[PDB]
Amino acid sequence: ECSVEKVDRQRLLDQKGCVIWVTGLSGSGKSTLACALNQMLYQKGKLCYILDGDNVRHGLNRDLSFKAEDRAENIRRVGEVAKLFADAGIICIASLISPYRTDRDACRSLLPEGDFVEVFMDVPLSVCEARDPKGLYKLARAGKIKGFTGIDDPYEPPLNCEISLGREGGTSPIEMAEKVVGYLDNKGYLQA
Amino acid sequence: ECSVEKVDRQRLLDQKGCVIWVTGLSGSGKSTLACALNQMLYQKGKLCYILDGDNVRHGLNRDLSFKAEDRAENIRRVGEVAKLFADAGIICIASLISPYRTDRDACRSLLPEGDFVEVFMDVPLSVCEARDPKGLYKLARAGKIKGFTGIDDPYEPPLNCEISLGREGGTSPIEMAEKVVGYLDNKGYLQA
Ligand SMILES: Nc1ncnc2c1ncn2[C@@H]1O[C@H](COP(=O)(O)OS(=O)(=O)O)[C@@H](O)[C@H]1O
Ligand SMILES: Nc1ncnc2c1ncn2[C@@H]1O[C@H](COP(=O)(O)OS(=O)(=O)O)[C@@H](O)[C@H]1O
Repeated sequence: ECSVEKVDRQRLLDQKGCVIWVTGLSGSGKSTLACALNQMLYQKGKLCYILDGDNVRHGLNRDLSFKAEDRAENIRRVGEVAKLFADAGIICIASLISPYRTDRDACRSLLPEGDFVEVFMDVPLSVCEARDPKGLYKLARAGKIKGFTGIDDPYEPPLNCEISLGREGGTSPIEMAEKVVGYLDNKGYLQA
Repeated sequence: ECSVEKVDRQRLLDQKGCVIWVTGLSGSGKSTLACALNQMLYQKGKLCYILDGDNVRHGLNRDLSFKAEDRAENIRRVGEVAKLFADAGIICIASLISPYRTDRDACRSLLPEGDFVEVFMDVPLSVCEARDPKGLYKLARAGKIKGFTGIDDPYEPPLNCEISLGREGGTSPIEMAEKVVGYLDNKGYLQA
């Protein structure tokens, strides 16, 4: 143990470290929400870092597939990394499909109460598939991708998340980010 | 890709993200060097974070043993995590025995040239064993620990590290940290 503590890092950054865990089907707007939130927090002088499922999967998790056991390990490792970022005082935004409740719950358990903010992109499959920005649903339908979440692999929504976004429609990435920032501000995470 | 870039995070923190990779036998002073450096950088208003072999091994790497293949994975994952910290703009201090050259070299390869500073605690086994602060060498001699680095498992020193510390003796953790801080300062890593 070193003399420099988490509260020292928070004092330096004037914010509190935490994990914003963004979960949802492909196409539910996780990544655009993460980017909008990051931009908004940056402009307020707060330091964020995004752990994106796809990106981490080309580095730390390059060894993992999409078999259920590998998704569990993917989520577990991201959870541990996010905890480290939080301990460093960073507002860490994890954005992964993260389809299994038990695995997201395990990530929550790694952190002190209040430090893990589960954010659900509450968007139905039909809307996600109509967007299909990356053509993944198209690929899954054409049979190229087996066991695609929402098609032939399960997504289990959060039963008690802190924030639920996107259900209404005609709500923008920026408006949704504003809701998250408002929540963080009220919970006291935006000042030491 | 989000609009907020690494240079934006560096601008916010007034420093450059990097990996300070501290390697050496058990008892060579890695952890006291890491703590002294962290304290010193904190007092200068710079944000550091220490990834310590033992600690990470109770979380992210809780699944790994000390078999050579598991040490390789331990090092590989820490290298990827340290890269993320560097990308976040943090001065990331990795402090692991990290005994194999090929594995440390692989971590170096993950980063742009200049962003990985390999620091060797150049302290002979005999001095490390005389210190034996945690009683590990005692345990290895008594046979409790098989394949202990330096005893019955190999340590391969860096052939071309940026900084080599501790060989003289009567050099303190703080004096050694000062040398590292001087190097970082001169390389420009302590300002945006
Ligand atoms: N079978 C699949 N299901 C979902 N995503 C997949 C699949 N195969 C490849 N991918 C890709 O992997 C990305 C999702 O990765 P993650 O967010 O990390 O998933 S997770 O389920 O393990 O949390 C998708 O954007 C997509 O690009
Ligand atoms: N066989 C071993 N060799 C070295 N360290 C061990 C061994 N077994 C347990 N340990 C513990 O693990 C710590 C070292 O872990 P690491 O720094 O992560 O090692 S590394 O070789 O894989 O990089 C030691 O401080 C010690 O507490």
